Amino acid sequence: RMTWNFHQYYTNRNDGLMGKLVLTDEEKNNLKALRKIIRLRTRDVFEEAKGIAKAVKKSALTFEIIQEKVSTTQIKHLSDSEQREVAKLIYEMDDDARDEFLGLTPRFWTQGSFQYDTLNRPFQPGQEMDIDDGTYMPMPIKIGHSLLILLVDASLKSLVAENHGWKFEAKQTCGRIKIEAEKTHIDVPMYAIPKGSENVNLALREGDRKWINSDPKIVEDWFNDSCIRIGKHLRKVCRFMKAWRDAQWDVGGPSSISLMAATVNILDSVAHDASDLGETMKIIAKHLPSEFARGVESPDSTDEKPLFPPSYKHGPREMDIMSKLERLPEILSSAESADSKSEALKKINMAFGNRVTNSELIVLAKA
Ligand SMILES: Nc1nc2c(ncn2[C@@H]2O[C@H](COP(=O)(O)OP(=O)(O)OP(=O)(O)O)C[C@H]2O)c(=O)[nH]1
Ligand SMILES: [Mg+2]
Ligand SMILES: [Mg+2]
Ligand code: NA
Repeated sequence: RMTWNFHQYYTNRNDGLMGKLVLTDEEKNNLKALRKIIRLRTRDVFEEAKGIAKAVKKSALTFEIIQEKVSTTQIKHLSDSEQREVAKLIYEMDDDARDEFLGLTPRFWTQGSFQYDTLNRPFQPGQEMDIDDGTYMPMPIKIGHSLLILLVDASLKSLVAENHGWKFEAKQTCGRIKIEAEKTHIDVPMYAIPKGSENVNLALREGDRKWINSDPKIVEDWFNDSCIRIGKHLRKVCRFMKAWRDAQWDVGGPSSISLMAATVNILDSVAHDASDLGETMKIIAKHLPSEFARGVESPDSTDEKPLFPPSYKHGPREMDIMSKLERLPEILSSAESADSKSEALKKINMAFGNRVTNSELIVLAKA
């Protein structure tokens, strides 16, 4: 009969969960500003390296002179051996390769939650907002993997040198600048593309494969198609599931993309009503454990691994994730049946953290 309704608690843009999660325009503009700085520097580093290559096209300069030239650019912020390597790579280029490099101008495209608007304000101390800004290198389906990575690293490392409180982190799939004071990091995955999703190649930092075909547009188009198909509330509930994950784990938990994929599957196959996103979240929560136990398939069919493994592959971390997923619909049910508004709030905040504090967003209802 009587039940607490949480639709405002979730959706209210003043001080409900959407209000707590969505970045303000100032914050978004700050991120855009950070993105521009990184893009400009990467553009500049490539122009600088191209200037050296241009000089070598004109005259077959000695190795020591090429090295000296490298030392005057932003590449000076790489290690000595890495500078030697860039100089050696420029020295060793054949005419064809050098011409291709002289024709290369990096392009950029943001992928991930800043692009499709699911980027949440961070919650726990230590957690950071993420901007995924890819750099793209148009090439014949002729510039080498090593040189390209060194130049993008030169870019990021040169900014890290100039800015107090910025730090560089090498990842398998990107370079990363972390800005702890701003609770932000920017990831720069690097792609080779033709000068056709099959030809978008993501550079890998280590291993048996230098490249793998992984077009971020596949996920972006899948998600935006899903939003059109299911409704705008898809973005809201994905934000909320990510907020749940940030509240349950300081570090770790299921990936954002696994939560998106499982949520889309559920909302495509189970009736729900966007006029009550509290019920919609309860419905999602009821079905997530089965989605995750069987393994969460990627929306990109070319991915070699699922986004979350099936339960026969579970270790302590996946077991912990299954446990918290199993608890979530119980938390939501108990909040619905709580004795008072204040207890309803206390209970639902055990799912999403103590972010929403306004118990007037919770209203007595019937269901
Ligand atoms: N095909 C594929 N793409 C991935 C995978 N992981 C990340 N990506 C691509 O990178 C994009 C950004 O990934 P994330 O930073 O992990 O997710 P997000 O949507 O930005 O969420 P968050 O706000 O937590 O950063 C999404 C997708 O295009 C994956 O496992 N497979
Ligand atoms: Mg991201
Ligand atoms: Mg990232
Ligand atoms: Na939980």
